[PDB]
Amino acid sequence: MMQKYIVYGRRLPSEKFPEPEVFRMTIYAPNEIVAKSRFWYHLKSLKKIKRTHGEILDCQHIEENGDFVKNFGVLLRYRSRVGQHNMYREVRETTSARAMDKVYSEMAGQCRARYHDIQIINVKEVADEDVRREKVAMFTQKGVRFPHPCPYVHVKRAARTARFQDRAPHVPQ
RNA sequence: AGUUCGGCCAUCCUACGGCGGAAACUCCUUAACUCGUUCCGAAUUAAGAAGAGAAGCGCCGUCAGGCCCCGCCAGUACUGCGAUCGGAGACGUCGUGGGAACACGGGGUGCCGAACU
Repeated sequence: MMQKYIVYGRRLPSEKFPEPEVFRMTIYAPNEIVAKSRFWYHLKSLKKIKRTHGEILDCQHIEENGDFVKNFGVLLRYRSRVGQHNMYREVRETTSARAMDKVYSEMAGQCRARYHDIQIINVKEVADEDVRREKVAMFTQKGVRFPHPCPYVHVKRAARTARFQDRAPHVPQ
């Protein structure tokens, strides 16, 4: 469950730099405290400005719409147990904040990489004609059909309350 | 502009070329006296005033060596505190604080104080 934030920051004005340059970044985080932490994390590494020498001008939460389905491409770098690697991933979602949740869960389940081990380089929306991965592509077509992937779950779920039954229920398909 | 006496002790040092002296400082001339050199008036002591910018000295120059300031190196190397974070270990990572060095690039190259001329 992520949100998306726009954060503004600047180094405190000095005598030889009365009006320092301002920097803007886009952050996905579960709350604004984490958002500011990550902002300072990147500003220290890229611009040599620490939290102690700078100030945050504004952390504004932005809510998307979320009606149709879009294809998102995510470029990231993560550190494993043997160094660092780049990675491109494709996700299908209604919002960019919801796509980040899917990406993070997939990275946790498949690569064993946690939130603070990952750096999101860029997030963009991709057209149906320039999809790179086969799953998203096969779901972008028209008139796509398939049977229910796990109909046993409905029958299993109802047996938890009705412990003893007079016949074995069938699985409709 | 110069000399005597100083403060801080290279932005003031070292090498090599060049410019200058009216006054000043200096180099210079002599060995009766004074004092002097393991031997030597070289040094030093005493007594002078024919010469001189050739040195010392003051100033200028050098894609100069050195010395000094700023940047970059680099939020890198290293590190204080917290973590049932990863790993068989060796070691690494995250959060929260501090933060270099060499190298390289650009520029610079004595002021201050008291007395006399």
